[PDB]
Amino acid sequence: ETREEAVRELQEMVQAQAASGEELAVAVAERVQEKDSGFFLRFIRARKFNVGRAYELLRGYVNFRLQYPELFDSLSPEAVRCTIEAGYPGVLSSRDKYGRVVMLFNIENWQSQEITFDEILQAYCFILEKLLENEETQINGFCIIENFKGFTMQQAASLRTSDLRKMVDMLQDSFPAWFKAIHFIHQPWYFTTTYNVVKPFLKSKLLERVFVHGDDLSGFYQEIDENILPSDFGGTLPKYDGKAVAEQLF
Ligand SMILES: CC1=C(/C=C/C(C)=C\C=C/C(C)=C/C=O)C(C)(C)CCC1
Repeated sequence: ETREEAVRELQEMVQAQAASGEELAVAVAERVQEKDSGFFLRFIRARKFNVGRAYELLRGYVNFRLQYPELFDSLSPEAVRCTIEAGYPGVLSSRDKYGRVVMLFNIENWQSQEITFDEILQAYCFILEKLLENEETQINGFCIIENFKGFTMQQAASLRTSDLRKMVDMLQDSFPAWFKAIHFIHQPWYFTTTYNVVKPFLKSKLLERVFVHGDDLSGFYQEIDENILPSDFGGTLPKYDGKAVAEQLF
């Protein structure tokens, strides 16, 4: 069958490229040796069975793990569960009109000293790994809704550029085939500085996927159905509770 052959070919390419000794190629081979066929199919299907292109995606996925080992080295599924239970980030039970998974983040009362930026990116990665087991999601991908209504100057001033860059690379290196859009709502005037800091690190393809809505959600609701969003993201569903998602994943 085509799938098993495609997976085999990808594996062969991984080995062939590693044989050159090129640093990244060698790391890919080492980092995927425990993976099942399902893992390789995510990349293959995301690139319409084009093996070389699937391999290019795989390189970025591994590169992210090489550059940010602190996110992966001592990952504890139990600790990640607690982060998710606390609502960071969230996940909608329904897909949007594009058939995408919708992820959520509400910065209001986020306290970086209780739940770190890194801990939240670990939760993103943990969730995405699970979600990407699903074959429709492997094609449709996901989006992110950021409610910045409660973004304080204190939070703004404390955001580390290195952390913002880590998030950029998560979307641009680890998950570019699947990250489709990010929608910022209710952001304050000083969001402009924060955006300006990240801008130089964004490829043009990624910039095209960033939307900033302020207080006018008319266009936002054309994209994400109001009737599938929690009340704290402008929707008609109950206030987002991380416990439900947590129980579904674990
Ligand atoms: C503008 C913009 C970004 C900004 C993200 C910021 C501003 C905050 C992220 C969330 C935080 C604060 C999470 C805390 O745990 C990205 C997504 C990096 C890249 C695309 C453009």
